[PDB]
Amino acid sequence: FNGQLYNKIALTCGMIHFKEFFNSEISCQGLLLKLVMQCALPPEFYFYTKQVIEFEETDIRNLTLWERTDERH
DNA sequence: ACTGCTTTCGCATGAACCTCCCAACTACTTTTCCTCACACTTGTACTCCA
Repeated sequence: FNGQLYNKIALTCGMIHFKEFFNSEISCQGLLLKLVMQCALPPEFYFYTKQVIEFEETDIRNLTLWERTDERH
């Protein structure tokens, strides 16, 4: 609950370095094809979101998977 | 004097206790595991007042 699945991933990418050995590349195209069909919206929002993504993004691709072995906070 | 008062004795073989523990199911602890949002600063935003 409430990022307990997420904070362990943050503790997992940090303790064992999934970063800098593997590819921490979240294929966001394979994620939002679901979210179109979850609530049955027209497929323009698949690309309407994409340019909102590609406007506000450091390094256009690759929403970064995060690593944390730093502390428990 | 004499009673009561004893004392051995028996047709032959076959055979014919009790308290505490371990019960049964209740309840009220143990044995260390994981999972984090909380205190003061500080840096960065968009105001300020001289």
